[PDB]
Amino acid sequence: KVFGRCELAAAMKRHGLDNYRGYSLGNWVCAAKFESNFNTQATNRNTDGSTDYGILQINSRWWCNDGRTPGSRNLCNIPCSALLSSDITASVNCAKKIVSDGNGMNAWVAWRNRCKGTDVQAWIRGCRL
Repeated sequence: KVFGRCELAAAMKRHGLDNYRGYSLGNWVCAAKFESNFNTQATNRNTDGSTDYGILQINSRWWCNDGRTPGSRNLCNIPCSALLSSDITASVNCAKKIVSDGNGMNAWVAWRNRCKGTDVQAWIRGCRL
């Protein structure tokens, strides 16, 4: 599935991301935008053998198990394939664990590069939330 900006915003709200660990909804939408372009199916292969999965490009070395990643930790306790659903639940559940880990949203490179310090509220303006 490719989410629309406002559709995603509403899903993320319903899943309790608004202000989670001090990050307003706009942060999350912004991250999704630069990470996956709002695509639930996005995958990216890395030099270390790991793959980033789904709308929040969650990495197979630390977070989910794809069975082909050396040094896997599976800290979210999920198969990576569950991160490619049309339903964002799994991804949100894992993301809540990631952000609670100590580096906040610095875990998302695209967030750090492109969202942090900007008017992230732009991402939710025009939406019926």
